[PDB]
Amino acid sequence: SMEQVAMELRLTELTRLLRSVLDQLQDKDPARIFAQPVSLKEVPDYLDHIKHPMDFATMRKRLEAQGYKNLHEFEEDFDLIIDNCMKYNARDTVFYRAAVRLRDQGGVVLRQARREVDSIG
Repeated sequence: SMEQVAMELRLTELTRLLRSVLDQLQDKDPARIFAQPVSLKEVPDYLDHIKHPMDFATMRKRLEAQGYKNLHEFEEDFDLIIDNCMKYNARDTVFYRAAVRLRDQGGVVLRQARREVDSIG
């Protein structure tokens, strides 16, 4: 149907906007602490601690399959990146500190992405 196509076009446009949002957020992590999944070879107990691991590569795989239906879904995954890190790592670590900086900086980007996703429908 033409309606299904129109909905597909909206999903595609959302996907384009989310790809740019994701690039911008990832630039706020120049150390690449959040680039890839935590390795179970190197942190074999990780899943005892953290129930829903997340990282930028995994978000990127989801995005390219047009797997985010709305910005809320995408922000959920971003918040998991930050929130997992701040639970697993202590306050006095380079990891926790990188999460705080990503959160603070990413908040700016997301504040305007919310306006763009609303505004452009």
